[PDB]
Amino acid sequence: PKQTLDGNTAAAHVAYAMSEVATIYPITPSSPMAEIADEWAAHGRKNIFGKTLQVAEMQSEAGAAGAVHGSLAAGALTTTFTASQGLLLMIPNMYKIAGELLPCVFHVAARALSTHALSIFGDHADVMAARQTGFAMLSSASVQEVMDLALVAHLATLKARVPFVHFFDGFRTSHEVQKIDVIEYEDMAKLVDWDAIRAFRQRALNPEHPHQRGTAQNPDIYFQSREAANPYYLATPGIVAQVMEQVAGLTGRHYHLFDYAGAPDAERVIVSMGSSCEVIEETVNYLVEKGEKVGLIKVRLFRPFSAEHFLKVLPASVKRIAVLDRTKEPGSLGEPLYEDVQTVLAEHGKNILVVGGRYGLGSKEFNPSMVKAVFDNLAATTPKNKFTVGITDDVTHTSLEIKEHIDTSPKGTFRCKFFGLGSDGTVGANKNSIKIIGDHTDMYAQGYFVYDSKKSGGVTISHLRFGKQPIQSAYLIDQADLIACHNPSYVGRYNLLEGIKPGGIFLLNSTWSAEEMDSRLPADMKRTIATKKLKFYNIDAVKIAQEIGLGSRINVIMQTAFFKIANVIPVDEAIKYIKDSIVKTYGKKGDKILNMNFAAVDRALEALEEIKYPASWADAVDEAAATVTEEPEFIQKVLRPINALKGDELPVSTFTPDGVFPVGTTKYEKRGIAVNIPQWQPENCIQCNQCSLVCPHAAIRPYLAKPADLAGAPETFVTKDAIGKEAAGLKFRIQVSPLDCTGCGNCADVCPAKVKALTMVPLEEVTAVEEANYNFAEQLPEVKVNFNPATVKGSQFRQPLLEFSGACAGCGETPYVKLVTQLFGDRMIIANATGCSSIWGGSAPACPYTVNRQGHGPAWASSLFEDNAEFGYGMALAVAKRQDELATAISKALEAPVSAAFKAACEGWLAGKDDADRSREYGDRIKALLPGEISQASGEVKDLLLDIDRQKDYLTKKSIWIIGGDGWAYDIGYGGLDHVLASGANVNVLVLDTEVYSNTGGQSSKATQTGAVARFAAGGKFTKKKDLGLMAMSYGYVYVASVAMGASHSQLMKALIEAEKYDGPSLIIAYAPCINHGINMTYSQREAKKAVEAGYWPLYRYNPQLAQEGKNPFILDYKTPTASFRDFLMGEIRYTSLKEKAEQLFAKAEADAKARLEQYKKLAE
Amino acid sequence: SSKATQTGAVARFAAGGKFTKKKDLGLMAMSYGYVYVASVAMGASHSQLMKALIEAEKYDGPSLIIAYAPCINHGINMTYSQREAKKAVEAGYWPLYRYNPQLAQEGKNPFILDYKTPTASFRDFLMGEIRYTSLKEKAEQLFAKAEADAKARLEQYKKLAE
Ligand SMILES: CC(=O)c1sc(CCOP(=O)(O)OP(=O)(O)O)c(C)[n+]1Cc1cnc(C)nc1N
Ligand code: SF4
Ligand code: SF4
Ligand code: SF4
Ligand code: SF4
Ligand SMILES: [Mg+2]
Repeated sequence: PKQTLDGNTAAAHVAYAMSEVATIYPITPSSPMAEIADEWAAHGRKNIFGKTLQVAEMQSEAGAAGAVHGSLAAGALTTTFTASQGLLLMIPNMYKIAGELLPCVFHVAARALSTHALSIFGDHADVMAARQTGFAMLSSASVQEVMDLALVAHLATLKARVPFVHFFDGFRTSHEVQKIDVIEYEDMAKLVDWDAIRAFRQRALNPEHPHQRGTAQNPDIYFQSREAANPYYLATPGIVAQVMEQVAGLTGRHYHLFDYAGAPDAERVIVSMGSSCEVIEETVNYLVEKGEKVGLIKVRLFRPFSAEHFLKVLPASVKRIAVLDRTKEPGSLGEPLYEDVQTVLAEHGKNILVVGGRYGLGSKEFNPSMVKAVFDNLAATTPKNKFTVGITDDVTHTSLEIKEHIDTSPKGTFRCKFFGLGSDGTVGANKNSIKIIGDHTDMYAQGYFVYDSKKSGGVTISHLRFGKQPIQSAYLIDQADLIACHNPSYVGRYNLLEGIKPGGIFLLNSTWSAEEMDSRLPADMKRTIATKKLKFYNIDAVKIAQEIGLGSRINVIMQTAFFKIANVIPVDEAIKYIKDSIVKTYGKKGDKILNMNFAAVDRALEALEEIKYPASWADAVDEAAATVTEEPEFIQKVLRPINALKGDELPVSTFTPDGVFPVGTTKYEKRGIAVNIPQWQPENCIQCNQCSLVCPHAAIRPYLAKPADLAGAPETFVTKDAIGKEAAGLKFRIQVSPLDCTGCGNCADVCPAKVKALTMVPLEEVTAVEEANYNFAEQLPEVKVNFNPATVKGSQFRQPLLEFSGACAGCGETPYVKLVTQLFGDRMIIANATGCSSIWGGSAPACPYTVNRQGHGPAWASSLFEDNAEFGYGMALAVAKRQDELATAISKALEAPVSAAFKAACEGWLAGKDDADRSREYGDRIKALLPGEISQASGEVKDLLLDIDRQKDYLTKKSIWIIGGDGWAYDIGYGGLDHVLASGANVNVLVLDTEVYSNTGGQSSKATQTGAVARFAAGGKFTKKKDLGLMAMSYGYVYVASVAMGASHSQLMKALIEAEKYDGPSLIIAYAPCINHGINMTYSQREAKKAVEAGYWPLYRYNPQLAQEGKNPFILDYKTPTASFRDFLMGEIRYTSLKEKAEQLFAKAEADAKARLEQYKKLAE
Repeated sequence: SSKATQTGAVARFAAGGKFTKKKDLGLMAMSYGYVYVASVAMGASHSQLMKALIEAEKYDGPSLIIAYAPCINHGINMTYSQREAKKAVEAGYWPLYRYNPQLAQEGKNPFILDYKTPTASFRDFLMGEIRYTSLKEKAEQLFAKAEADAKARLEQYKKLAE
């Protein structure tokens, strides 16, 4: 049958049928494969063995690989899904699985490796790093090929005993939705070699016929024993060929080890692998029809590389070959596939000029215009070798010139682009539209979706194609027949109408009438609309959703408008499929919600109005651009073009060679995505600064100013007298940043005043006013205040050094980290684990960490997911070494002819170099005397002072902070975190516990509580939450504290300050509410208060320093809970979706909270 | 050196002796509550080892057995290898306990301390193995911390048994 799937689902479909066990661990973009396999097991889908697949989630990809090996050695057919850094951790086990000849299939959504920077996007870097493990490697070029070749891999591995890596391009294929022929499980089982499966069972470890495997061998037999597996590899190519013939007879689709396409007398041939083959074949068809003698060799079975099967498909007329590799091996003579082609042709004396290139690293676009550029390079007198395609390399001059733009799309293919907002329903609707057309027409359908790094309010661009011929266009849409914009704010911001065909369709969602079109649309846009004679349609979907009662959901409304004008299918048939899909989507909803979505379809059809524009629009002239502000070179040359969706145009000379970026760049974004912003009521405000404390984006802060500094203030900058003996004679004001606020509503909820001093007002009504207010507050001079930073009110007067990140609205993680920068940000270094905290904390080109007026701020670095603790541990050793080098140079200065005041500060620094305040005090004393002391010296004395001046950046003691998520701390990095805590080094570990893998969509973890439902835990987690804090207490010298900002502000302040001052390891586990819980982010702070008050989350502090003072180290900060336990669980969707078996799990959760509280009461006694 | 190496023991990668104390693997495994944990030493009690092995296999769940294994790297006469394990337990150097999760389901305390009162001298045991005598100024400072930590660990296991 025909279904619309993506590469991930197509792979999991085959993997589920052929496997008994599947040990998995989540990593983008391979995690959808394991997610859908777990759901099928939860609903009881049977494999070819009549059982449900057993899915086991491990602590890391290393643990998964070991489990695969053990499951295979004990007699169970097992598979797994991984990619990129996860595949690297499996490489050691892959050598064993290949060495022991165990049948196995790894499904890999090939993704770039983290080098100078992280990239979750697709290339072959990960697969190439395992090409020497002895695994076979099979490449799929399309979603249909993922379906077919996954079956080829699972069938061949049983026959050959050689394990297979079946890999496909990350995102470009794993997330591309296509209508494909799906193979039925019953048809697969008729092709399985059951004799081979039974033979695999006999090789299993069993006490009734025991054997020994994995021995240790001396030099006398090791070489021979390694060569004893040679026959199995020699026969593997022929086995895959015969298996490919089996699939061919079943499906009719013919695969070979290497496939050829193009002119039979071709002289220029490209050899490639993966999704690029689709783009190349599409281009080859276009060029061959135009008479060019070109061809393409698709590599399916990369390892073992069969010279016989490659030369069999190489036409004898080939004179020049260009090999394209989707990876980069720096310093290597060539990339892997290029070296193989060059080798095999040399071994057979073929006089063929071979040239290699690189393309598509990290999902770089690779379109037919580039393919012709590769072909044109073969036609030059001297073809450029070791080239790149898709970039402008103006440094090393390896890039090929994209001369002209060609359109190789087959005639009759429809092409659409959809500009949407984050989570507004656009992407989901397009997925539904593809399923509609694919299920009800003979047309092939394709969908690809471009997402943003910003988690909320980001831009999404959908690329859809439909045609009567198979869709090989594995690239973004170049010439669109229809363009839809679901957010009027994009009008004038992005080049929406780029490349639209003459006479195409432009669909806009806006409240603007035909007359307002003259004043609202920019001149360049009006010129394109008129010159290209576009059919311009408009619809006020927001007005419709308000009148119907759907709120602001416009997904159904805009989808109806699309089918009405696209003319892809009969309009009447489209309306039926939409309403039929509405029943499938809103059938479980109430009867009132069902008829509302029906009214959306009906009202949308009558509200869609075509805009008849005057022909004079073609002559419209742009308005005079304002005087541009002098921005930094990085902002002007890098950040602006990237945010303008033009980053692909930046040449190589734009970037640093080591992936280093400046700090404090998010303050230049000013996205202004909030629907509502807080308005401050000066008369109700008690000056508590809690609103600045809980803001997940630092968009609201208190400002102090002497009355003289308020001279040129606007009339709306209303202030009040400052409360407190420290701020006597000063003015006070709580000011919000309108363009940086997210509209989450946490600050309005936390305001404890009698009358609410913060009320959510719409942005557009107060945007002009609040902009001038914030611009004035930012230009206020620094104000020296003596408020105690240990209090909540006093701490918020310090400048936040973490601002305007890409975290979601109301995120529960960023308020913790923001507070740390306000206390110790002047002198801290951050080692941040991979995860959400690294995504909003370090996504190029914007950096949310900033500096104060002196230019000092946190230095931020992220290594890998599993090594974050040891990453920061190494930093501590180096910083200690850098302070040791300085202390040696200062001690030599004591014996030098220097000022007596200089010696006093130097001796004072040496005595207190390990104290934060004393080192800053005497360190700043040394800094003040340095410029004059150098001027008064000469000769060797000047050189001794110049060496101290070179190291003055290490006078102030540093504070190492290791920040990471619960998935890092509880699972993959726990072994490393355990080691760093036991060492006793002066490090501070901050665990942002969201109880899930938040970034990758919310998968199960050891931090997940009993009964909680998340991805990889469809039926709920049975085992209880692992107590990380209890294990760290077993050392006795590790400071452990459990905090929750929403529950107690004072308890969080005490634990953080005690943890930082403790000369030893400190562990802070903070509860961070997240959108993956399924709650209203408006009450994120309130949800943390209910969690502690109901006994769900404990608050304690384990102070080893109290043990040295003869006191009890364990202090329970909240002993008696007052709220109901079951009532807190029912307030979050992550527990209500389980409801049945839920009542059995809820009882275990309540009993564990009483036993955990009773366990803490015994330790406190 | 390992995390299992005790305080003051001299081994490769620990020329000056290991400062941090031995990681308590059994204590962390008991935090789950459903993991069977037992600490045994054959030279000390033949009957105690028999009970832990049979209880561990029959337990329908995870079991962790930490067994003291004398080694030539300790620097002892291997003729008294069994005797060295007896002297280790009798001096409070190695604990003998059994944490049975099945006892928790029966309303009883899961932790059973199999050796409550040590009878041998703790400092005297260290001088009988080469891996501790090779440190010999600062060595006497490390032995006092090791002996104080061993007494605090025994008082902790007596509190867990109640
Ligand atoms: C970014 C990326 O590739 C992420 S973020 C993440 C889990 C984050 O969950 P955590 O609880 O630790 O933090 P949180 O997001 O704040 O909830 C994974 C598994 N990955 C994939 C992954 C897998 N394995 C390895 C070695 N590296 C990475 N980056
Ligand atoms: S509404 Fe949310 S983002 Fe806006 S200022 Fe308040 S807390 Fe910050
Ligand atoms: S939370 Fe309310 S009372 Fe407190 S500073 Fe903010 S606006 Fe004023
Ligand atoms: S932790 Fe949750 S709320 Fe915060 S940015 Fe990540 S997904 Fe969004
Ligand atoms: S005594 Fe010998 S065999 Fe036994 S653990 Fe020590 S080195 Fe290994
Ligand atoms: Mg998390």
